[PDB]
Amino acid sequence: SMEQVAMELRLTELTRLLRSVLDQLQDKDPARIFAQPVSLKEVPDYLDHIKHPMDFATMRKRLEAQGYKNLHEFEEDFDLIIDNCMKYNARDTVFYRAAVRLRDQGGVVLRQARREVDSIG
Repeated sequence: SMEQVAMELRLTELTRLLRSVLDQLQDKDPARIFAQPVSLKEVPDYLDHIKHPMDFATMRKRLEAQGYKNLHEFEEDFDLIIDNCMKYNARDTVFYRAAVRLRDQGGVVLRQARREVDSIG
């Protein structure tokens, strides 16, 4: 049906936007602290601490399978990256302080993206 095709054109354009948003967010992490999942081999207790791990690569996998239906969903995953990091790591560590910086810098990008999604439907 043509109704189905139209929803699919909208999902694809959402996805195109979200890829730009993801690359913008990932540029605020030049150190690449958040690029890949936490290694269970290198932090073996991690899953006792954090119930929903998240990282940029896992977001990108989901993005390329058009698995984000709206921006709320993508925002939820981004926030997990930040929030997991601020719980596991103490306040005086390089990791916590990188999350805080990514939150503040990403918060700008996501403030405009919310306007572009409303504005472009």
